Amino acid sequence: QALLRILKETEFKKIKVLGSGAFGTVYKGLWIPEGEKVKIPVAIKELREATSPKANKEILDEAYVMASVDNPHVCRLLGICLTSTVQLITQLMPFGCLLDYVREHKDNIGSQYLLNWCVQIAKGMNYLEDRRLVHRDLAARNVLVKTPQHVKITDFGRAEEKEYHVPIKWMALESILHRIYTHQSDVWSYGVTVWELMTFGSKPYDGIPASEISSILEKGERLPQPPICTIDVYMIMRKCWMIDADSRPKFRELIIEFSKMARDPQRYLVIQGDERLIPQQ
Ligand SMILES: Cc1c(C#Cc2ccc(CN3CCC(CO)CC3)cc2)cc(C(F)F)c2cn([C@@H](C(=O)Nc3nccs3)c3ncn4c3CCC43CC3)nc12
Repeated sequence: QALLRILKETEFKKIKVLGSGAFGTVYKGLWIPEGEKVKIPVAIKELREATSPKANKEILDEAYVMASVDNPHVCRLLGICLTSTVQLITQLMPFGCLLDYVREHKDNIGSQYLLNWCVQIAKGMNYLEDRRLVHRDLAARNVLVKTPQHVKITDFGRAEEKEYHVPIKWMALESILHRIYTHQSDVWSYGVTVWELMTFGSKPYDGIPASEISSILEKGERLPQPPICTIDVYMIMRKCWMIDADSRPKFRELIIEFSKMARDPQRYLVIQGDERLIPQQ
């Protein structure tokens, strides 16, 4: 009944690879916890490199923090297997990452789904703020889909591999200029994440080299208004990208704003075939 289970190899198996990133490879798998009978669908992340006993102490201390993450909109770390290449286990999010989901299902996504994802991501980020955990890499690739109506944040930043140069196009200006990361720099990245959703997974600052992003931000340039977005929604994104971090909304305020929009979603996002979950009025 430990918060973080220390796994043996015999208790789990990899079924199908899902993806590889800068830190490791994720597999869909099955876990029968030692002393139990039930089969639990899991995601298994195997690190890229083998680690020493010393390195593993630093992984473990972080793993206990990730096992303490207990919120409906953030994934919890369930277990660790201290094999030579370490393996990390969560519950499987069977629909994969939200970035791929919105790209693959773009013709069957309405305003209600999009605005409810924005609420849910803000709820999970407000939980991280209450825990004093700065994410440092919020992006649609780091949001997972449990069901089409239920998403969760994962994979905190530990500075899509070609998005890292650090994820410059998601970062607040003060993070680019001085490597300052706070809950308010996570609000900036939340705004970029919302832009990704509202553009069905498009690439931010497409055509701008990463090396020029701080210059264009300093000139006042920002990501453009997505075609589906009313100006009211775009204004919240723009508030997330103000240069003064303390002027940006807080996650608690973003939950209120997106929750109100989610009551009349077709008024805020205009999608062809989406004719005019939080209940709609
Ligand atoms: C990469 C990494 C590491 C690591 C490491 C490393 C160390 C040294 C070296 C050697 N390295 C050599 C080069 C240089 C020399 O100094 C640096 C050191 C190499 C790698 C450690 C931990 C730890 F917390 F468990 C990690 C946790 N995640 C992920 C994770 O487990 N996601 C998964 N998704 C599917 C299933 S689990 C994560 N993040 C947040 N969350 C999660 C899940 C739940 C939740 C939201 C709450 N990711 C981790």
